Amino acid sequence: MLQYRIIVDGRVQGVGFRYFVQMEADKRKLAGWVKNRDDGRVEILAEGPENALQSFVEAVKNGSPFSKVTDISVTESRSLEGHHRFSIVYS
Repeated sequence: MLQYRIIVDGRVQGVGFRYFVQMEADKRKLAGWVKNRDDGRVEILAEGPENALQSFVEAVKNGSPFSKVTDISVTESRSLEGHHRFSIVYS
C-alpha cells in the first residue's frame, strides 16, 4: 500500500475546498490530513491503495467544485501511518 503528499494552488479554497477533498478521501476510504500553507497553497497527505490515491489526485486536479486548481505537485511513498480518519488543520 501507498501514501501521497499533494500541494495545489488556484482558487483552492472559498468556503471548504479542504472539506471537499476530505469528502473525496472518505468516498474512497483514504485516511490523512488537509492544511493551508502560509505560502498560500493547500497541502494534503494520506495513506491508501494506489488506485484510490490516484483517483483522488484526479478529483483535486480536475477542480470539480467552484474552487479549482491551476497548479499541482504530487509526491508518493509506501510510508503507511496507521491513519483511520480524515483530518483538517485549522489553518
